Amino acid sequence: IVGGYTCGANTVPYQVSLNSGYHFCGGSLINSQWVVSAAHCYKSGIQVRLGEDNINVVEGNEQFISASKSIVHPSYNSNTLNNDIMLIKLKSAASLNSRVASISLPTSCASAGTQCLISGWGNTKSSGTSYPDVLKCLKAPILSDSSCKSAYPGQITSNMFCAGYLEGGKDSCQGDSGGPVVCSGKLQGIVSWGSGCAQKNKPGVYTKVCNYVSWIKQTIASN
Ligand SMILES: NCc1cccc(-n2cccc2)c1
Ligand SMILES: [Ca+2]
Repeated sequence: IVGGYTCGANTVPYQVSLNSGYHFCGGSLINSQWVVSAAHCYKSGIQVRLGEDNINVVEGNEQFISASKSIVHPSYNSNTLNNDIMLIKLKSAASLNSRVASISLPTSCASAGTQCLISGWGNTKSSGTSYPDVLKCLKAPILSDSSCKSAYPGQITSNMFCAGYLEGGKDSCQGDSGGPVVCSGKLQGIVSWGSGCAQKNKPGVYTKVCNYVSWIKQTIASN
């Protein structure tokens, strides 16, 4: 997250870190057994880390649970990033508490202008590279479809939305992918892509989670 703030330990209790020897992507806990992330984050051998603040130090609220399976969306295209969503099942259920909690799925799609909280452990600089160890947060609005399309001609599908600031300065970034965009207490987005970070006229692009609720629920119901 570029241009954000330190969230505070365990203030974003549905945020998980995906670890394969190291943090590589975020995710969102949606019930005790399942995490939502980005399909472009798929790999084998994922360990889900819950209850994290400083991802380099054991601080006492973590739960580390290996994935028993990953399910990438049936229509994910890694060239266009259309349908950039996957589900990850935990080998055992998380212990839910005030610091490890699931985020409800939306009932309807959020509108442009709605305020959202975007979070992750990604790079904090537009130019060059500095990772944070503690979780970062950014409040940002959803942008109109028309401005998202004008920002990225030929590349915004009906499964994507933009959020952030056309002026630049404040955006998600590398290492935040797969993490949450929460608006009015529901998961509306997944950190997906953009062109650099925090550049003028290049806001972040997010998977539109409200399009996937019926796939999510029916996949969980049979896996
Ligand atoms: N600024 C949005 C965004 C989201 C997620 C990743 C990236 N990114 C990856 C490499 C460089 C930037 C950007
Ligand atoms: Ca930790």
